[PDB]
This record gives sequence, C-alpha cells and structure tokens, in this order.
Amino acid sequence: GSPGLPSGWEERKDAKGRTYYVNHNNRTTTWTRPIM
Repeated sequence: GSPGLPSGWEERKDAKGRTYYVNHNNRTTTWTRPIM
C-alpha cells in the first residue's frame, strides 16, 4: 500500500499502469494525490 492517503482514500489501477485514487469515504474518484 501507499502511505500518505487520508483515512478513506484508496489507490487503484486501471490495469494499464494508470494509478488513480478512489476515496470510499467521500465516494470520489480522483486522478491526483490527495492532500486531505
């Protein structure tokens, strides 16, 4: 896993290398490193 993501944020991949951040607590799909 990757440290730095807030409580609720999760990182995933689109299988094709692309790493996106999916927050389950806020139901967000973010292509960006979460700052909060």
